[PDB]
Amino acid sequence: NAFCSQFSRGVYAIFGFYDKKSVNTITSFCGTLHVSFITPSFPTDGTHPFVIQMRPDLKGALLSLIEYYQWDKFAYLYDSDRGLSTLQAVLDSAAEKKW
Amino acid sequence: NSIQIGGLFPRGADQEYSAFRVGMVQFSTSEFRLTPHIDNLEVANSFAVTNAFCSQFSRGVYAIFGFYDKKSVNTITSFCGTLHVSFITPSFPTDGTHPFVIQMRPDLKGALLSLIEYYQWDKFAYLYDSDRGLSTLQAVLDSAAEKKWQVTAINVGNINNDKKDETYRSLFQDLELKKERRVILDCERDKVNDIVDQVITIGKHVKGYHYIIANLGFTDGDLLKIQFGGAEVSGFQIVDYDDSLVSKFIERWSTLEEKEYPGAHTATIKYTSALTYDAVQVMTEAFRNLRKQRIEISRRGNAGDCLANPAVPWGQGVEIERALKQVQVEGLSGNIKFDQNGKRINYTINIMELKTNGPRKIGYWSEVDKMVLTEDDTSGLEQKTVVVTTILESPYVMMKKNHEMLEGNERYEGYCVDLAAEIAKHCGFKYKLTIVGDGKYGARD
Amino acid sequence: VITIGKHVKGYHYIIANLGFTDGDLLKIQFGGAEVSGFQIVDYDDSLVSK
Ligand SMILES: *[C@@H]1O[C@H](CO)[C@@H](O)[C@H](O)[C@H]1NC(C)=O
Repeated sequence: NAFCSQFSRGVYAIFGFYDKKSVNTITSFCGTLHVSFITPSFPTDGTHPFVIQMRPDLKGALLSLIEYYQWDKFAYLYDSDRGLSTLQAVLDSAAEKKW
Repeated sequence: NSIQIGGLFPRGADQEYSAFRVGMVQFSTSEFRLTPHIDNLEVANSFAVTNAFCSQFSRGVYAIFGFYDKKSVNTITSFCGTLHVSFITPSFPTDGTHPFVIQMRPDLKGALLSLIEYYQWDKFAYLYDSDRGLSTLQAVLDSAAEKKWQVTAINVGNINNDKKDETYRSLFQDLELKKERRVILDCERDKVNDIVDQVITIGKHVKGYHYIIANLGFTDGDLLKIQFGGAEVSGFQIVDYDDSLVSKFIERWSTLEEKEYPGAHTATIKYTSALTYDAVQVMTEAFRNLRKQRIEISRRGNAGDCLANPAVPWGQGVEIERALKQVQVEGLSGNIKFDQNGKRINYTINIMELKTNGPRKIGYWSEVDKMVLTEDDTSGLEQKTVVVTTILESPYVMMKKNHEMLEGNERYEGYCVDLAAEIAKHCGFKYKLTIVGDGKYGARD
Repeated sequence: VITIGKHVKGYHYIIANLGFTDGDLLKIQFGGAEVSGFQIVDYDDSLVSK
């Protein structure tokens, strides 16, 4: 509702936050209707046009710090709210590097 | 009476569209009829699903039949929960308690876990795809901590089409370095057929390997090529062809016309199309029951657009969802009974195995009676227990001091007892020691 | 050979004809079994390559 009401107003760009539930709604609407979306939320997995992510990635920083401390056995506690893309990185790297 | 409903079908759902039309003709009654109003869309696009829902809300529908995906499950359950329109689907079950949504697919996570403790696995691999949600992966990872497993989970879904053969072969070589003999496949029918073909080419269907295909359709895929290889394959199925109600349907299904009904002239049906056929029965049974208790659901007032501020419910929709959940019939899947949330309860899943003759049946799974084997196997008569006779003389055969506590071969000790153990090892048999009854070595009267 | 699983490591095959690469050879290539053979036509030769 709030996307289409501001689209009727004739706005140039939209600044907002999204969750894991509404990430698919934003990237589909802005891709079709060709409006830019600037967000400080978590980056989307894959590539989507017309979306500007302001938050840097973190998957490279974890795999460096774990390797620096030289860990082989640990426990990973996660919350599902930002997606499961971080868990999929540390499960695929675990099989390659024997964790 | 004519009841007007809606339909949302994906691009290329040819067999499910055919089983929808066959279910219309057979479950038609002279008392009332159903109007389909079928639309076609891209299921992954949330924009296209939003236009399709608000269009059929403008015409005015009593219920909506459709499919969804992971990328659009949240669009469906939010619209149906707010605007009070019921939704019947054969897709994957949602996580939580969403109102106004009827799931026609049985759950799988309880059956998959119980099969693993039956084969008694401690270490295995798990290949998954991200399309149906990660609910099955989160089930086995949480259960691995409390019951002491070692699970290797690899994402196989995002492989590009052009570079398939390099990526699958690099994958199994990494599993070979870990000496992973046990693999679980959680993929759809097209993705399983691609992995199975890459298994054979590099030579991984030989004796010593085991595979579990974690979907409700076991025999829907190609199965002849791994049949003669030598590796055991287990799986699950909800459709029983030996049942008379299913076998009557297959006889009508094979004799249909290809040019009118595409995909009809086959010997088998998919589990997706079977639940599409059953859903027409559930929708017809509800409005037949709803007219029988004299409840009027006529809505002469116009709906308007879906984007109404404030959004208003219509109280006849509360009556309809209670009628849909209170439906108990018999179908191709089996007994169809619903709980309060709308998920199927009181169902059976058939555990199957692949043999050189073909797929067989070794039991079933139910939520009250966890795993029940089917006693159709007689074995053990091939092995012989050789009867060894002896006499009690020291130090050849002697009774141990705790002979009351022990039983059988453990009771005796001596020279001949150790000699009997050595000969059975070199010859390769099993034995049972018996004292001679007469107590004499041997003579002839 | 492939269907019953006899192209794995530990097996050897000799194809006794003058045409080795004329038949289909990609399917036993990645398996693991050694295959030997004979050929009289040399594609590296300039007269053949012309
Ligand atoms: C399911 O319930 C019905 C009665 O409501 C019963 O006849 C049937 O046997 C039940 N299913 C199983 C597998 O016991």
